Amino acid sequence: LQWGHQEVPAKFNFASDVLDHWADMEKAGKRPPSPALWWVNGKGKELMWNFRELSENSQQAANVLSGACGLQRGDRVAVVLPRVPEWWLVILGCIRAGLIFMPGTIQMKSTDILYRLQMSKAKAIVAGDEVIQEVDTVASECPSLRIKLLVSEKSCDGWLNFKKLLNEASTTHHCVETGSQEASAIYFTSGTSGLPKMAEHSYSSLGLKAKMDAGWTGLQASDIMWTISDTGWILNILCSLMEPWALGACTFVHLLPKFDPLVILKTLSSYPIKSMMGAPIVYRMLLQQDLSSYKFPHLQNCVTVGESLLPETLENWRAQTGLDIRESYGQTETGLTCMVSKTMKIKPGYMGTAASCYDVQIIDDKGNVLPPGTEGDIGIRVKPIRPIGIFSGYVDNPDKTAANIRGDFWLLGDRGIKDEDGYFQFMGRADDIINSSGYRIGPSEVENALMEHPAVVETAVISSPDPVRGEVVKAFVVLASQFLSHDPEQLTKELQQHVKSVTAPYKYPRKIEFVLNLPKTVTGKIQRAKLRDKEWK
Amino acid sequence: LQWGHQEVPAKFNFASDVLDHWADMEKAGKRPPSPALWWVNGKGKELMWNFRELSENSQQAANVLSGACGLQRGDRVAVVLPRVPEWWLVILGCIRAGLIFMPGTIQMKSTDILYRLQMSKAKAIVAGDEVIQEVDTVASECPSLRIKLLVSEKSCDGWLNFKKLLNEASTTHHCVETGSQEASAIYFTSGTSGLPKMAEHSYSSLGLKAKMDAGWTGLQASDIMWTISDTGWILNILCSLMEPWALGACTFVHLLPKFDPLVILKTLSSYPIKSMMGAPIVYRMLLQQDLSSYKFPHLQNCVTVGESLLPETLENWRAQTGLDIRESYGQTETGLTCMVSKTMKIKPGYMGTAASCYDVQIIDDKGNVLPPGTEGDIGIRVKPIRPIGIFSGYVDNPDKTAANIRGDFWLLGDRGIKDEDGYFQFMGRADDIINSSGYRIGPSEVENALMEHPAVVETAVISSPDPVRGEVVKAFVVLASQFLSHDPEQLTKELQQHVKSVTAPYKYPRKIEFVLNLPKTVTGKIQRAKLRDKEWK
Amino acid sequence: LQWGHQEVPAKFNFASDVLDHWADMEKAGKRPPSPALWWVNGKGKELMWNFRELSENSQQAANVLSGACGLQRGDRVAVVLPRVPEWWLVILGCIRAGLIFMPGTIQMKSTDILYRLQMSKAKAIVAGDEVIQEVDTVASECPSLRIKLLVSEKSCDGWLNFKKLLNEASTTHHCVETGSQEASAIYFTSGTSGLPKMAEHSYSSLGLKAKMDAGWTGLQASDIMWTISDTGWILNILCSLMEPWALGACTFVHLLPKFDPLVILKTLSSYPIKSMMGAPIVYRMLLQQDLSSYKFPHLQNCVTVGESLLPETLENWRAQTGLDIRESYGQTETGLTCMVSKTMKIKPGYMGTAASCYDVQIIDDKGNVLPPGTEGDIGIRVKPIRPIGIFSGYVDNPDKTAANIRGDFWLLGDRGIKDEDGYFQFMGRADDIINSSGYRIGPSEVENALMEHPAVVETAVISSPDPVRGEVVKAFVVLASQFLSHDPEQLTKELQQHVKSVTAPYKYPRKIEFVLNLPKTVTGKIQRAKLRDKEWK
Ligand SMILES: [Cl-]
Ligand SMILES: [Cl-]
Ligand SMILES: [Cl-]
Ligand SMILES: [Cl-]
Ligand SMILES: [Cl-]
Ligand SMILES: [Cl-]
Ligand SMILES: [Cl-]
Ligand SMILES: [Cl-]
Ligand SMILES: [Cl-]
Ligand SMILES: [Cl-]
Ligand SMILES: [Cl-]
Ligand SMILES: [Cl-]
Ligand SMILES: [Mg+2]
Ligand SMILES: [Mg+2]
Ligand SMILES: [Mg+2]
Repeated sequence: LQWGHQEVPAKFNFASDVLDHWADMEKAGKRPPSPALWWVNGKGKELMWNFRELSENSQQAANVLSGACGLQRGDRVAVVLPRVPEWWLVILGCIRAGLIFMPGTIQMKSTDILYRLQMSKAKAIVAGDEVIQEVDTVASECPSLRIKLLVSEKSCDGWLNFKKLLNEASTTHHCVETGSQEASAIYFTSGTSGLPKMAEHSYSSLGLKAKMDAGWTGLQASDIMWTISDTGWILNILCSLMEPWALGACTFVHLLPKFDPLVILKTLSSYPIKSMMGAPIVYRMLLQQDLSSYKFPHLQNCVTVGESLLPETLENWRAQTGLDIRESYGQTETGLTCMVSKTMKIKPGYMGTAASCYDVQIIDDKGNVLPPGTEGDIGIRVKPIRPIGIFSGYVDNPDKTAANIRGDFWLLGDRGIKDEDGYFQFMGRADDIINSSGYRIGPSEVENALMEHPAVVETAVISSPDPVRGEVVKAFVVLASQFLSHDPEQLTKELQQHVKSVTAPYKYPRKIEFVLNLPKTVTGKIQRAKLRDKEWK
Repeated sequence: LQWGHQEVPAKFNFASDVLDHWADMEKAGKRPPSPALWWVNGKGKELMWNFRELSENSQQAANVLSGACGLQRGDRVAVVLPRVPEWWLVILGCIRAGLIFMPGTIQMKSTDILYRLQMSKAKAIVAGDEVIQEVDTVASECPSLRIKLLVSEKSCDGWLNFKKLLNEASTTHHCVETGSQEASAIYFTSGTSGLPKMAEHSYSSLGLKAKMDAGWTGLQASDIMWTISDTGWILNILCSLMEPWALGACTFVHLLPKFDPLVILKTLSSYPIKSMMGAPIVYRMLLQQDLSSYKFPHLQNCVTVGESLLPETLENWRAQTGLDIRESYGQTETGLTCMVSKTMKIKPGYMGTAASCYDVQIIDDKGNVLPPGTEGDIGIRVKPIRPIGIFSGYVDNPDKTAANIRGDFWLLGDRGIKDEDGYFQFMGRADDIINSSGYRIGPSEVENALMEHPAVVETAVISSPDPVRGEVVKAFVVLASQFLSHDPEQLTKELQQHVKSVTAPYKYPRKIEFVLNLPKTVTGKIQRAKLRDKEWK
Repeated sequence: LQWGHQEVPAKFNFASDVLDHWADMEKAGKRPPSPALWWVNGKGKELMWNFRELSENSQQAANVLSGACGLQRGDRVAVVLPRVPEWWLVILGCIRAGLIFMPGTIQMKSTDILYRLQMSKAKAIVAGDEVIQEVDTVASECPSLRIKLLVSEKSCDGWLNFKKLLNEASTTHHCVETGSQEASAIYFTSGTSGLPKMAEHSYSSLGLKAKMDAGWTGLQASDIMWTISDTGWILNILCSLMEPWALGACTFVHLLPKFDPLVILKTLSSYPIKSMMGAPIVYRMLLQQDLSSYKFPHLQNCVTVGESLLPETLENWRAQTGLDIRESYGQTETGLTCMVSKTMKIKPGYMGTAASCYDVQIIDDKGNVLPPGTEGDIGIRVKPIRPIGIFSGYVDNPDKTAANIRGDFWLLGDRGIKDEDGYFQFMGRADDIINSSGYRIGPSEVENALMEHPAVVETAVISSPDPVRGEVVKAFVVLASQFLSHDPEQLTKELQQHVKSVTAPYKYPRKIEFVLNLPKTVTGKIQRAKLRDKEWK
């Protein structure tokens, strides 16, 4: 592999190279104790760590994982937690202990969990009260799974008490001398067909890339950033963790147990958050609140990712707050790929210019660069030199990795147009992936869930336009002859509840259309593009 | 004149006959919007026109020239611009408006400009920031000069703002019904003695000739060609403009502000350029770069003109890239005269066979055809029928035109040998013209510059062999007795700087030899041939 | 793996980094054309390459391999050639083309070859007339084997003509940008039990290690070295190739078709060889010749490896020639491990001090360092940092690699004592490996060969002391009851011929003892140590 070769130091570790620099600055008296992590639950509990405390407590976390739990360098650890401090501590702990962290959403059902534990052959899971039961439904079928660590006020037979072990642990752990290319994280990522793939990131593709992008958000050393994210998304590691800590800035975490926009607004108004990051829906939701009542003159930087930002949202936000929203763009495999930086003119409807050292282009069917103003596929040049930030590949599936390289370019799977200044406009997914709010949904995940129901003999799942949410999961369902006599509204509701019971509810089909047939290729494949084309005007 | 008579239609215009065919194909839906002009500055700005846009924008250009500027059919327009899109637009505009365009290099000094404006009696000049000051030094002495159009981000008192007028102009202009033999361009061309002559080309000698040669380069309709040229050279009109547009292909333009070979290499590697054209120096420079690092597997056709291609350059290029270089040959008066086409065997050291409908021969002192393997003068048969592509003659100087006809043959002024297959080998200039890289230098231009200095009482300028550049300008200088005590290296440097200050720097004498005398004919002419003979071994 | 981590540049390639430096020095005029390879056949043919010619001709070799043969980066190439220039060219060619070369001896029989081709899944073999027939006996059973390249004056159906393709090939090849840790060579190496393992070396463990040791032999830039070696031994790559070429010195190769000591002596006397390297047997053989008749006052450096140098050989050599022999020590996995350098006092019976950056120690059963004067196992410290020069591991067998690490130390498998100055004395093999002259013999290889014969129902192969050769292969053979009536001298001769017919003849048992039984552990293993102990007094 020319792919494995990069322009990187032999060794890199975000914890020892970045976080412990700040800890050492404090200890040496060269910087005052500076807030690193500020967590609130919105019910009167708050916690704050400075960089020395964060380093000490994450060293304890690494001692729990490597010492009490006996996990060894290279072991894979599923992490499925709400927005609690232990998420940040445990990730840092894995980084310190040379363990591969694998974040997932607390929305996951038992089948989602079993798929991931079996595929990854995880040695450990760190979970909270939200998924303990779902984990225990399937853990017996996971022969590799040896450690269950629970983050909770409760104890549970079979699970180790993370919070108790952390307090018992030493605040000294010797950071593993991890290699730049060594596996650090696995993120499961949905595909255009089939079930989620394991996208492997290295110590450098996450942490060195973040160190190089540090400040892209407008954030500075003495500021506070609030990234609003599910802890399972790669957004959480890149923006909630690595962006602020590369700068020695504070990251702000609200438990946000119900995603309540009035709570978000009161939080912005009551805490001195200078920068925020959330998906476009966050800003859309906030705009439906009374912004006149909860001012936030301390807020300066508003960034977004995950779905295209409507010029209308941008307009309304500027009108109600006086602030810009600066769009960014990326995927799990590539991290931050394009963005509008704090010094760039904003062009409504465009998501900015190439990030970092990426050579991002619009390319043709042959993999050749197209001129400005021509629609094609968005790619990043990865040959002959793979830039810092691109993932290591799909785990156990180098053919899938190679499949997505066209000529010298990694394909994002998005259509786009580049203007005369190099700014990109998103022109839609080039494949069958569905983007519902932040979430990336593979149609086979949803089709499979539906097919389990006895009513469904065939189904195609596509994206569908929505006025409030933008894009939703829609299912075309062919019924067993027996269910033709059933009330469609009743059966739709039943099918939706079924999908929500069996897989993470964010994937459920908000729209179901019953049909007698679905269009087929001569190989018998459903023509989703054809259905999507009709569906979107 | 039997000379004026040709086998041509009564009317021809490249813009209406060729360019607007492609524009109309797009508009009619018979061809998809196809790239015509793709310009980059190498700092992140790119612009592309399709054939409809190119036609619209050049119609605007013609409206600026004929409408806002009041220029009338037959008016002569000096064009002195860098490699910016407005060069292509303005030339097309002149073609549309039946205006005689007269390109020159941005390397020109005020004296060069005044000579050309006064000789031509130009009504207009189109210039950029590179020469505005030089133009303004002398414009008051040019009574015919009425319009100064500046292509710039700046405005300047006395100059019309081309870019602003173009945007204000209509995209509809009715193309002048120009005659086949009507003057379209004047190119100033250096002579063996004296100062540059005005070589007049017609609508047909440029555009119909190009239409007939279309594809000689190997270029096809859906390809991109990069011709690397000074915009003042006739090479730019024939290969950067007319060759690709006769085919409906895209022409690629890089500003290339510094002629940086690493920039050329990165450009070849990063853009899907299928054909390239440059003088041999371009390929020589590229060969000194790391071609292993910047591959260009999309490149298929490499053509050259302007200086003889060393078999060594040909060899090295094939070794490092796997590609041939196909040589071509021509002069300002004749356009493309010989070449190696894409289907011809390459014979190293030969420049191919007669182009187009040219009867190219080696001829004797009487104007008779010589057998293969005999050195003589290269000529094109122009009587009794002057072939399409030969210029109309030297403006105001029909005696100079006639002087260069020997029997039935136009003399190229080069020596050559023709082989058994009709392939020509260049055997050197037959006169005192100096060829330094692409540039054709008349010795009187350089001698005159030198004589202006008080040290120089006599001088002869000849070509001299050079290992790196091939051929250079050398001056023999007889000193005023007063300067005999001066340090020669100091005075050489001073004389070189003087020549560079007074005339386009490409002509400067890279070598100066101080001598006490120069050999004279009985008419008192310096014997340059004698000096050149000694100089070249 | 902390093992994979090293203090090395990301990229290394001996050909581009070392050899092409010397080639470029010549081309740039900064060094005169300097001999690189001087080959003689001892019948009046000689050939010499300078560094430019060596680079050109090896670039041709790389073009044969990658171009004509279509071999791709990472493909494995068996090389089985006599001492001809094409060995050096082909190895360099593989290095340039990022191909894994796998040298073996021309003494190999068809079964030896099939084992290696099947184990390695080689895509190609480069062979000469010595093994073509043996290769063709088994090549059909090697589904991965696609290319057979023959180095010969003859052509053979099925084999490509290497010498013809090389001459047809371009002298320009763009060196692959190989990684420091990327596989460069596989050497098959015998084990204490079972059949030979694949020892993988990297671009850096061979070439960067050699660059760092360059000159250990006493060799300088303007000298000639003669390494006397089978081309299959790692000695050939480290000392015949990399040591002289790291220095810009000449390597001298004599075909030496019969290993004739009078030929070696006449060669030393007739050519200005300043340094020589051979196994102790070379010097022993030379000492039986008339050194008074063939003086070599130009010879300055005599080095040895492969078997312990008797103080008697050292003494006799000094007495007859006035020269020292400087001992070195290493194995396939470790390269040059200890040696007596040109500035070190020679202590008869000791093999010098740790090479390069190796921390070489005598260690106990726990892996702890022992004091001077205590016998233990020779080890190299490989944790936490594996030094440059240690191989990458056994291919497909990381458990075998790990098996030989005791604590933080790679085990050489030799016993030794270290003196107060750090000099090591060899105290014998710690396992069942047999060292006969240069050759390392695994007993299972020989036992297996013998067991194929119907007379042999059981056998143990051990080392045995020999006055002339030092150590020989001895077989204990238990006979089938049917062969008890056979003449032992006849049957011994027959068994020896059998072993020589089926496997490389260097392994054959020079001594056979017929016995009625062999001592067994409670697991039923033959106690070879017990037999060897009795055998050696
Ligand atoms: Cl909105
Ligand atoms: Cl406001
Ligand atoms: Cl997701
Ligand atoms: Cl590139
Ligand atoms: Cl050259
Ligand atoms: Cl090539
Ligand atoms: Cl005729
Ligand atoms: Cl010119
Ligand atoms: Cl001896
Ligand atoms: Cl002696
Ligand atoms: Cl140590
Ligand atoms: Cl061996
Ligand atoms: Mg069903
Ligand atoms: Mg003068
Ligand atoms: Mg037997």
